[PDB]
Amino acid sequence: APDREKALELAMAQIDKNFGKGSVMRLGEEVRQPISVIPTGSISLDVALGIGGLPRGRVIEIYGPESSGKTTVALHAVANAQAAGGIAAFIDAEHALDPEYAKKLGVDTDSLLVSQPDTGEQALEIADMLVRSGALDIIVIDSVAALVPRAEIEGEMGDSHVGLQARLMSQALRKMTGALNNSGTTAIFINNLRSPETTTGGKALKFYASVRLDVRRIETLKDGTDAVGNRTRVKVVKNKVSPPFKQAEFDILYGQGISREGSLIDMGVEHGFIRKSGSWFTYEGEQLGQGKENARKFLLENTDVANEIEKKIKEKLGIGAV
Repeated sequence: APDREKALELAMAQIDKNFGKGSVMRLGEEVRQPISVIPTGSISLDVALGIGGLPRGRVIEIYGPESSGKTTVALHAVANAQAAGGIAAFIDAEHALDPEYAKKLGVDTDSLLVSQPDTGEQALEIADMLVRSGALDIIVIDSVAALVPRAEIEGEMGDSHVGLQARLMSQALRKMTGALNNSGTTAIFINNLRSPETTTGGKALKFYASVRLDVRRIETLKDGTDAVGNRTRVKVVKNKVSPPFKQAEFDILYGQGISREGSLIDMGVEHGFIRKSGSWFTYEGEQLGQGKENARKFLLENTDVANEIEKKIKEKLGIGAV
């Protein structure tokens, strides 16, 4: 009577229906559920997600050490959502945001909503109120660690030494998520790994997020013998709308955001559109230059190339079909 694949597909189906799509899936699976997404500003990270970017109406945690690029991604995500005529809101509690860099990544600052809360409670509550207005495409909370409870921001004591901040974020996500789904607003929580969890309240975030990114800094782009930028690496540790555990890498130059040409050169190579013999890069017989940089330059300048590549690369994988 037993046919494992028959008995298995049935199980899996019941599981997905009991808890949602993505409750369980084969890793080698190829999701054909083109959810609505927000381009991460990183082609590789957009493929790594399996859907083309951050899914909408979802909680997204972007954790990592300081300076790893978490914010840059976040900002790009906002820019892209704005271009699709979406409205964005930034719950600030670090007071770090630089709007100039913001615009450079293509963000329309003047039209951005910014709030700088008085307490963790407030910050989340202000965020929730905005969310259920269903007018937001995306909303970014700058620091999860900064959502310190009002009982601690105040002179409160060495007595009620509780786990307060943690449940402060648990009850907050418990009610915000639902709204977020109706609203279709993507919530990106920026988590700075520097309290006993990923930054105190990221203990629930681990369970409430449909997607979790592990941003990390891995290299320092040099070109010759000097500073040009840093290569970041992201790992999709959690993905409830596509097979998780995928990885992506991209360059972010000083004062610049995620380098397009960089991505192009990277993804072109592995995908054999751009042949990279040792040192020297070449595209369709054309001389790109030796050293990832000269290639980035070459591309940055010969915009007609690098556009056919983007094309070629965009085709092979897929950008908008269904």
